Amino acid sequence: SHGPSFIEYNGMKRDPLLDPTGEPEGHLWRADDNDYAPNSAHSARTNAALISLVRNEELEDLISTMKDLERTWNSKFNYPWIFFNDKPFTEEFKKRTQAETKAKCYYEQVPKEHWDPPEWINMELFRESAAILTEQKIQYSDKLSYHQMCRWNSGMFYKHPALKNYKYYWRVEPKVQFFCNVDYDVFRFMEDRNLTYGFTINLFDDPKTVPTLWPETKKFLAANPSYLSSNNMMGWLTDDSLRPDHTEAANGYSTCHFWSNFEIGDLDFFRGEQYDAYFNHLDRAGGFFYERWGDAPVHSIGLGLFADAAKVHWFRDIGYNHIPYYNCPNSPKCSKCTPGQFYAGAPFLAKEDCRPSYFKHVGMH
Ligand SMILES: Nc1nc2c(ncn2[C@@H]2O[C@H](COP(=O)(O)OP(=O)(O)O)[C@@H](O)[C@H]2O)c(=O)[nH]1
Ligand SMILES: [Mn+2]
Ligand code: NA
Ligand code: NA
Repeated sequence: SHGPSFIEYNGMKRDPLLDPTGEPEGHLWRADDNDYAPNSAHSARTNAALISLVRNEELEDLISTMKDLERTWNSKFNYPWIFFNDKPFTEEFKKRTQAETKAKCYYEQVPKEHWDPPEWINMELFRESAAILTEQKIQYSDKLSYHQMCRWNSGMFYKHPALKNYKYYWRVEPKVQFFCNVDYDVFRFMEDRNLTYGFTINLFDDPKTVPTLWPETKKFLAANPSYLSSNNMMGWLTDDSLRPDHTEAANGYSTCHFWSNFEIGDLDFFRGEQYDAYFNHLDRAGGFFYERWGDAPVHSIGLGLFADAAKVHWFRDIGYNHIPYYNCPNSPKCSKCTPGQFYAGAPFLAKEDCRPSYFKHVGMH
């Protein structure tokens, strides 16, 4: 039912999001019988934050997103917002953001050492490969800042001092929508089940952004054979049954990834020996700059090799949109999205859904 449709892979045959979609099983922490007051010193909140790497110029789009996340979820639970930026935030940014939430807002700068390219990266080599990707890649002109952002999300956010006493994060981007009321504490849902990571959307990537990522990953694994987990996602990571030309073009990696603009995650996974050694290996290989390795494929590969796949969760009940893709469940808690409609735009977008592979090789849990 959740298998691939062919006409040429053409997306999912029958989207599970069409099924009546409710809450996960087990105990859930509710706002109506706990202390989730925004300024309570004895609240039911665990050590978690809503986080966002964002620019001053994206303020209006950030505010739209905050309104959705607050209305659907955080107005009841009042977890803090922590904003990150390589540059200082304006006073207008601080005032407008704090006005949209009863929770505490924090405003952090990314340190130069977590943002600047490392000393070993040759900037002339960067510029040469960037010019080629600019020429080849659809609706894409290269920016150094994009590479710095990918590297920051891949290896640096979990090392920021502001997050030292936090264990869980919910990553948020500007200009995204949330469609469904969520009536349980998602962070304590994660914590009580020892979950590592949560996603809403699962996509193919552009192989041109990651051609040596899998080769470099295999090198890392050969040097560290004890790191591979037993409940791993090798089948999903190496799948070639849906779009074999992607897997060939990315030299053994399917290119499928959790779409990282949305993430609910355990910071201590990424801080761990295995993942962080993987990041440092990739950092020294140079592909964050000489290629355009996204944090999504890097997170996805790291999770798929080093996490317990049983501890990765599809948040099917969180209605979500970052242009042009959707996770819209069939639930009376949702409005303003079409259940099971994966994309908005041209029909060639349908083939970008990788869930039929993920659900086959890993599952729908
Ligand atoms: N502070 C800062 N944030 C950035 C920069 N580049 C990207 N971002 C943020 O990183 C996330 C991803 O960037 P975005 O432009 O949405 O890329 P896309 O979602 O892949 O198109 C968003 O939350 C952006 O606000 C940057 O140079 N500085
Ligand atoms: Mn974005
Ligand atoms: Na309450
Ligand atoms: Na281009």
